[PDB]
Amino acid sequence: PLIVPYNLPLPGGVVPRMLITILGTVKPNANRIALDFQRGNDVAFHFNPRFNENNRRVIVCNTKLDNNWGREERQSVFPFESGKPFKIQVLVEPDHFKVAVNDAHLLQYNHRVKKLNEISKLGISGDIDLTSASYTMI
Ligand SMILES: OC[C@H]1O[C@@H](O[C@H]2[C@H](O)[C@@H](O)[C@H](O)O[C@@H]2CO)[C@H](O)[C@@H](O)[C@H]1O
Repeated sequence: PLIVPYNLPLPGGVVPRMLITILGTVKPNANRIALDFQRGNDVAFHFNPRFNENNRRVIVCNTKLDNNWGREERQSVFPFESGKPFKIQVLVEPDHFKVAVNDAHLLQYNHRVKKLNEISKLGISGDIDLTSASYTMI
C-alpha cells in the first residue's frame, strides 16, 4: 500500500473545487487518525478522529499558528470504525473545507488560514493502513 506517515504535496496550494480522496482501513485497536493541511510549519486544518478520549469517540478540528493551537471545533458524529475500510473526501470550497466520510457529509471547517495557495502539503498519519491518496478538480 502506502507508508504512513504519508506526505501528499498539493502543488500550488489548494483552490476551491479541489477534491482530495483518501482510502484506507482503520487498524483494529486504533487510537487516532490525523490529516494535517500545512502552510509551512503552520497547520491550516487539522482533522483528528480520536477513538478513546475519556471513553468517548470524538473528532477534533483545529489550526496551529506559530506553534500554538487555537480554539477546537469538536464533532460527536463519528463514522470511523476500528478494523474497517473508509473513504475520506475533503472538498475545498471558497469559505470552508467540507469533509465527507463514506459518502456522507460530516463537517465543514471555516478557513482560518486565508492564503489558500500557500497550503501546499497534506500529512496523513495515525492508526491506519493507507491504500490511496489523490486529488482532482471537480
Ligand atoms: O486541538 C488539536 C490538538 O489537540 C492537542 O490536544 C489538546 C487537547 O485536545 C485538549 O483537550 C487539551 O486541553 O490540550 C491538548 C494540548 O493542546 C493534541 O495534543 C494535538 O495533537 C492536536 O490534536
